[PDB]
Amino acid sequence: ETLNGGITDMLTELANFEKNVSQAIHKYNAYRKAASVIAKYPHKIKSGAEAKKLPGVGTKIAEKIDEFLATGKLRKLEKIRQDDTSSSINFLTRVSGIGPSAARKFVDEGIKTLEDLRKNEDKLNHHQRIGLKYFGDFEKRIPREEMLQMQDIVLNEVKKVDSEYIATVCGSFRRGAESSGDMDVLLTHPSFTSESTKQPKLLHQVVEQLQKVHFITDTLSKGETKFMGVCQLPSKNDEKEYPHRRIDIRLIPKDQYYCGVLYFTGSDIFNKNMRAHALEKGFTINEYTIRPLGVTGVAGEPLPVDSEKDIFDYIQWKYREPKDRSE
DNA sequence: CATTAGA
DNA sequence: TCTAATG
Ligand SMILES: [Cr+3]
Ligand code: NA
Ligand code: NA
Repeated sequence: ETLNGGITDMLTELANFEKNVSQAIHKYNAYRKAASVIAKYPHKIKSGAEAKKLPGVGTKIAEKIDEFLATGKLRKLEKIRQDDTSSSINFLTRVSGIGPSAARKFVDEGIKTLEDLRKNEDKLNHHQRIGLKYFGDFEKRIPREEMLQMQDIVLNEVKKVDSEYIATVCGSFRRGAESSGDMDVLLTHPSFTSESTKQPKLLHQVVEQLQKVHFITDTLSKGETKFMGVCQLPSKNDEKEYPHRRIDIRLIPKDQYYCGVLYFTGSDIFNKNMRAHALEKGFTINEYTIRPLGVTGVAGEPLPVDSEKDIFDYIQWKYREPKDRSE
């Protein structure tokens, strides 16, 4: 956690670098299980060999470890960090829309900077177009103070279109969290469950509403179940406008909201921990349901959910307020 | 790990 | 169809 830290992080940087700048998934994979195992190691790694004894620790990695332990740096590391080319892919990548692949190509053609991106907007696709447009606002945190405002709006139109809509803004925001990155609104409706052959419009109607009133301003990607866009809080009485924000609304078969909700609420650990728990307690939990476990090793059969509760109950746990789902 | 764009 | 990018 801190005794193995430097090693891990160097490794992760290492790992990372392969995966993007280079097209080396394998090495990249190498760096991770290693960085994975060495992390759990109960003692201060003190030399490569020591490290080496470890499963996943090759001769190569070890060699790096020594040089890092011996000298507070790493060459390949300093050299990467420096390397303008790699620097660029690492950068371009920030654009929502851009990924490693396209990052390398942009470079290959010469677009290293944001500006280049500008002059060559032609070369970018609508997603990345919006990516480039709101570059700044995309990086910004979302003050819960605003979360309340957006959340507020979203609920109204939802209900305003059809009262049957249920809707939750999941994420850190649900978890209290002073700020959040993007807004996750979960959604469902009775008339839409497991079997009941969809009702696309379901999603569509709202998307239309929120836009209608100018909440949603940009569409990054709308599907029959997953809408992904840009929104922005009304700019009051001029002098202060709102930063354009990332937003995702997802349609759900009401017969699996809860789990889904539970799930997206997090945290990463609470889930996991909660998940591991249901196991002993003879169950299984995942993004959409909770099934009773069978001794034959495994088994099916989806239990019935009415609220975050039922689930809690099932595994016979103590209801954890979102606020406290932190771990 | 599943859902969308695009080509 | 597959291949990228988001989550
Ligand atoms: Cr989010
Ligand atoms: Na080994
Ligand atoms: Na990106």
